[PDB]
Amino acid sequence: ADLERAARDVPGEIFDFLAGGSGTEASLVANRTALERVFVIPRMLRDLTDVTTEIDIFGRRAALPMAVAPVAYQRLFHPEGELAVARAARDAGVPYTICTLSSVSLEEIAAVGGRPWFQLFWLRDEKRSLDLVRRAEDAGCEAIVFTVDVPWMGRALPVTAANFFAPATWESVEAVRAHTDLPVVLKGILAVEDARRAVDAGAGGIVVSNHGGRQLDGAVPGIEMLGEIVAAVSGGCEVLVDGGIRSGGDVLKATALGASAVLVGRPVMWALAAAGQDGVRQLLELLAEEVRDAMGLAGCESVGAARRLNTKLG
Amino acid sequence: ADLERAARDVPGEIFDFLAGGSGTEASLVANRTALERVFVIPRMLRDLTDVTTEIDIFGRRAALPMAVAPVAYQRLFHPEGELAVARAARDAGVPYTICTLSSVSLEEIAAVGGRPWFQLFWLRDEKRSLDLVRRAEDAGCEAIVFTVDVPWMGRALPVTAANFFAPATWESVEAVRAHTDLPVVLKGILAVEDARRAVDAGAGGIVVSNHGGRQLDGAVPGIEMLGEIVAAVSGGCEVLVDGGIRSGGDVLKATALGASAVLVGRPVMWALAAAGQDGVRQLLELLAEEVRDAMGLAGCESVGAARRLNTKLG
Amino acid sequence: ADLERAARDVPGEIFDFLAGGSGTEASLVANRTALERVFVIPRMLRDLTDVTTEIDIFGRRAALPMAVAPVAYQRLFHPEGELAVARAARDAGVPYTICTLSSVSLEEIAAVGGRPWFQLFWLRDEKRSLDLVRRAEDAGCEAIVFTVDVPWMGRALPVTAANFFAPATWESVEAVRAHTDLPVVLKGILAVEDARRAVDAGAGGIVVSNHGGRQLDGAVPGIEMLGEIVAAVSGGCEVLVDGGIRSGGDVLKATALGASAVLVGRPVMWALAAAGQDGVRQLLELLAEEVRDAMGLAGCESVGAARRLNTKLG
Amino acid sequence: ADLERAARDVPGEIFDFLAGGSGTEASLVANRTALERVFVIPRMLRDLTDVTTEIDIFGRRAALPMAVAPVAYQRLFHPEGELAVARAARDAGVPYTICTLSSVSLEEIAAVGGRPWFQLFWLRDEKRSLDLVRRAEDAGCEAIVFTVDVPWMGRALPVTAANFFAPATWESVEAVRAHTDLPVVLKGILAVEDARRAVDAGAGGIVVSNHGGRQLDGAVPGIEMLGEIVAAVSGGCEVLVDGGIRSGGDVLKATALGASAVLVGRPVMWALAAAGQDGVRQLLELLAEEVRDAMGLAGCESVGAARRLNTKLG
Ligand SMILES: Cc1cc2c(cc1C)N(C[C@H](O)[C@H](O)[C@H](O)COP(=O)(O)O)C1=NC(=O)NC(=O)[C@]1(O)N2
Ligand SMILES: Cc1cc2c(cc1C)N(C[C@H](O)[C@H](O)[C@H](O)COP(=O)(O)O)C1=NC(=O)NC(=O)[C@]1(O)N2
Ligand SMILES: Cc1cc2c(cc1C)N(C[C@H](O)[C@H](O)[C@H](O)COP(=O)(O)O)C1=NC(=O)NC(=O)[C@]1(O)N2
Ligand SMILES: Cc1cc2c(cc1C)N(C[C@H](O)[C@H](O)[C@H](O)COP(=O)(O)O)C1=NC(=O)NC(=O)[C@]1(O)N2
Repeated sequence: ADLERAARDVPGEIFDFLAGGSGTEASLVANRTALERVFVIPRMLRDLTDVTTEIDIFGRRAALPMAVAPVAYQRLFHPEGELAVARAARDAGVPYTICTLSSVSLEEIAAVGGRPWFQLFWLRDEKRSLDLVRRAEDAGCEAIVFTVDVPWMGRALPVTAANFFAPATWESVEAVRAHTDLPVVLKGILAVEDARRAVDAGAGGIVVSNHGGRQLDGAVPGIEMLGEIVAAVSGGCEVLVDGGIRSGGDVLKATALGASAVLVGRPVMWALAAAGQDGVRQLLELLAEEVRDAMGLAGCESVGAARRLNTKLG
Repeated sequence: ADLERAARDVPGEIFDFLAGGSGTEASLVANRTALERVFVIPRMLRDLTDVTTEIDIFGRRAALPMAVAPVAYQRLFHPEGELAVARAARDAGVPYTICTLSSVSLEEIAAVGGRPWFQLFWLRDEKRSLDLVRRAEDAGCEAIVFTVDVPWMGRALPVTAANFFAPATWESVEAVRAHTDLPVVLKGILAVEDARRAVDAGAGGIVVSNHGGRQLDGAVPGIEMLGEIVAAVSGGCEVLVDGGIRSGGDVLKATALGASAVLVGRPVMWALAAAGQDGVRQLLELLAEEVRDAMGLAGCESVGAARRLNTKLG
Repeated sequence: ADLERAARDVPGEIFDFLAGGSGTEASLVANRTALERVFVIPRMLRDLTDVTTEIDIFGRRAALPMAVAPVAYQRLFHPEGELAVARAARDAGVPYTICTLSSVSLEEIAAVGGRPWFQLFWLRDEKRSLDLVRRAEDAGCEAIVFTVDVPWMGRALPVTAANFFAPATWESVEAVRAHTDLPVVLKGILAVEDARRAVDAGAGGIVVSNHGGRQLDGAVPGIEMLGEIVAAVSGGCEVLVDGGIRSGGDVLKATALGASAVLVGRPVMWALAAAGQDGVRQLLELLAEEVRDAMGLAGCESVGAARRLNTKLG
Repeated sequence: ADLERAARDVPGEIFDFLAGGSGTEASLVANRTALERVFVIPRMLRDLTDVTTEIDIFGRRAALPMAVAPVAYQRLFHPEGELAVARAARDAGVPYTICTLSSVSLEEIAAVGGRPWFQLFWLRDEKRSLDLVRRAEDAGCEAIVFTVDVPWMGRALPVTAANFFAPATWESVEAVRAHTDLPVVLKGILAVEDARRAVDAGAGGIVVSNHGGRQLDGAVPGIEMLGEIVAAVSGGCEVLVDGGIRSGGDVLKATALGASAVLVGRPVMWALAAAGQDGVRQLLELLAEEVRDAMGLAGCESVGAARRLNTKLG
């Protein structure tokens, strides 16, 4: 919140790179308006002796129903870059998604420890992409976050792409899935039948996402498709969502709509630009407290109870 | 209306304590927007020889379908504090809810006479809470208003808590109910099944309320849940509502949606900060006239007829 | 449109008397917002050899699906007062509603000729009211417009009430109906069952109206209830509507929703305050042209065809 | 976008002639608001080896699902006028609609080559209108775009009407259809049954259009009727739409709602006023790129796939 004010002050067009959406930015604003019209129906008088925000996802415990979204070139925002964010994420018990275009090599990020995920962009040489998957799995990464909604970038630098493009198809997905034992997570699913097909294709999860409004301008917000997608998947895979998550109440709204967890992107970068690793740990601490507070006020002792909350659209 | 202008002038951060909501204050604004989109379908040409705003509630007559909402530390707004409000409420024939955190002891408020209700916050020692219930019942209070939507405060001083916390559960509710012959009223019910369970638990009433938008930010407004809750309860208990009631037309809207009565909080404090007891009696007089006018223009000779009015959402 | 700018310039609080609504004026604004969200589905390629805006209503032809709404004390706006408006209305072929509180006697207005209607306010002496009905019928008035939505005025002067109050009930309606052979028209009907009962009570018409937002604040706009009321009445009586009619497209919208005709109030007064009788005739000429244009663009050769147009809400 | 800024700078009331709508311009704004509330549900992971924006329409290939809308007197915006626009349209592979009120004769426009369509206004002498149809067909025009929504203009100059009015009926449509072998396209269809009748009358296409909000003020936007009309026609004719198409995402939205193609009017004139033929070719190049980008991000290799995209209203 006030964090973005600090990120704006400290350069200036790097900000617009971080904050911007594609085209008219109609999908960027719509992510927020979609969240703002969701209302939670809280439950009262339930035992809260042991409110816990922990979830199990991909066989591993997380402190919050949240992971750091893949954002490229994190040294654009702070000299420590991805190493700072990955350290704070590890300390907070939340997974950190290593970006294919990270300004620090993925093996260095994975060495920080914690719960590193690796976001894969499909390269036009198939075996370069599959090599990236092997490096991630060798480095102890716990999941392959296959970004599918970027056949090309939706309509500067510096400093480096320390890990070193084509449209990804369902064949690319099967190639990754055959090449790894890690859960494959498809990021950028918006159509209900794409979610069903993702389960059929063997994905361990999907991220319901319009890329923070950065790919197709006019794409439906992920939060607007979340409940339909959760019903269609019927527990067949983890369903994450991102786009405009700015508070613990937003996390609660997402989980009440059925999400397993959320990704948080831009705010984590604001906390990185302002106060580096300590600033990220600060944001994660604030988010952890807000999630815990929102869940208790809503009568939910666990994230699973929060998923059973009803909502109303306003 | 103009009263809040007088309350703002007379200190300054005490105002923000009285007016504010939690988080983004989305539920605070939504209480008002929910009321503003309700439209009443008035009835014409009915006999109005004896329009009466009186209701029976908890075996006792009230002059209006309204009671003063529990607001803590009323000496923050005027030296007479709760004694002034309780006196004006008594003179107006409307019940007054004594707050657990009242800046004047509950026995003194009850001595003013009238129709005192007592709002209970659950204390972590059960028998301290049950003692508070006994003191209220011994003091002639007519109802226990069990505030349920505060397991803890949703995200200064002075002057005193003259009557001297843990999450309240359904077990706490049964303990109160077993300890008193007074009707137990659960304040902060928003879920339809919580309303049904409240009747099953033996409550004499519920207040459909998101705490004036002060607990869970993003909680659905009570007025948005009122009609569903009234149908589900099917006369099993009294159903009150609060949040943003600012006029007699708002009272009419609430009763047309099925409420037995409304609570009024912040406006009564504005009338207390500006002109003390006389100012509260002024507000209650104005509200009484507006309710009577709204009911007549709507073709309702009684509050019960007003409950049978249809509405349309705009 | 620009006419109201001229009315504002020429005194000043008389303006607010003419333009204002009751309470928060939520029903005044809602009359306009309701009209603005109605969209007409025009028909194409129909023969328009003889587009006519004429209707038959109460056995008499009118040049437009429109009559001048009853507005009291028309000398507040111009020295000629009601005589000016009645003359222009006569020349335009539209009925003129004589108000019970007219600043010129009803017999003088009726002498102007044309199609005078008489709006009745119920007086607390029944036989005074029935005398007013007899005077109107003796004076050649063609309809009794019984204003029902004023049991009392919803929450100055000079100059006179040249024709010289209690709540009107269904008994008052039957007394009028038994006392006259003129069609009785109930003005201020908003509830579907009040419309049905109006037909059962022998009314020749109803005006679906929230009194221009001047009676119950928060009353549903008449245009929002019009289509439901038209279906329920099933041709049993004429169904008029008023409130916010500001153009020929608005007249078309009203007729497409099923109205037999509209009443126009405030704009006719603006035309009276600015340029007197010639100004009213100007407004009626402009409205007549806009209605004719709107009907042709919508593919309607007659008002009856316009009533069969479909609409969509936006 | 920025093009309109250049068109505004370069005279001034000619701008208002180009940009304006009829009446309150409620239908002009509604064309845009209707498009802005449509959201596309993109598909992921489909093969995009050969994304093509080409369509077949009236037996001829077009480079884009788009044609230049008929706009009169194009020398009002640039000395080259229609010849400039027709040349750029030809070079871009998009059809160009010759206007009946063109400031350059239709035979000269058709000589530019490409895919000229001819927009017919019905003249009150039938055989003058049918002569215009014969001239267009003799000149190599590929379709008669019969403008039906102008029985008269909905509520200056210079320079000329180089080709040299009555309401057009279904009889006029049959006269044209009997007089030409070219496909007849009815422009200005908004009612579902008018679309069905258009197919029954032998039309080869319709343009779902409220004339850019320039005819009936308060007419429903064409985009709001598009999906219903497409279902009712059931492939019986081509269904085009116009009004507020300002980007490739808008083209995608229109095709996802079922349109065969869009017409683009005002933006093409802005590109003509600013930089003449080169400016139009620039706009068509930008639109071609945006359409291609939007289609790929939406997972559509062809316009036909784009027509099978689902949408959600926001
Ligand atoms: C600057 C930047 C860079 C990237 C992304 C977003 C921003 C703002 N994103 C989107 C991010 O992963 C979340 O989807 C979004 O930030 C959630 O919305 P939020 O910021 O409101 O919390 C990326 N996603 C990928 O998959 N791959 C990438 O390279 C990536 O393009 N780089
Ligand atoms: C300053 C203050 C203090 C309290 C409350 C509200 C305000 C503004 N409230 C909410 C109040 O009871 C109504 O729910 C609300 O005011 C209706 O909305 P309104 O102000 O638009 O009429 C309380 N409720 C409890 O149960 N216990 C309390 O200690 C209490 O927290 N103190
Ligand atoms: C100043 C004034 C006076 C009256 C009314 C309205 C205004 C503004 N009206 C309302 C009017 O008849 C139309 O219902 C309304 O003007 C339509 O809305 P509009 O102005 O947007 O066209 C009356 N109605 C009655 O029945 N008896 C009356 O004495 C009356 O109170 N005097
Ligand atoms: C200045 C002008 C002139 C015409 C039209 C529109 C404008 C703005 N139009 C409307 C145009 O064909 C599209 O329907 C509209 O421009 C789409 O909306 P858009 O501008 O947002 O893309 C015409 N249509 C006809 O059929 N015959 C004509 O003589 C025509 O009246 N001349």
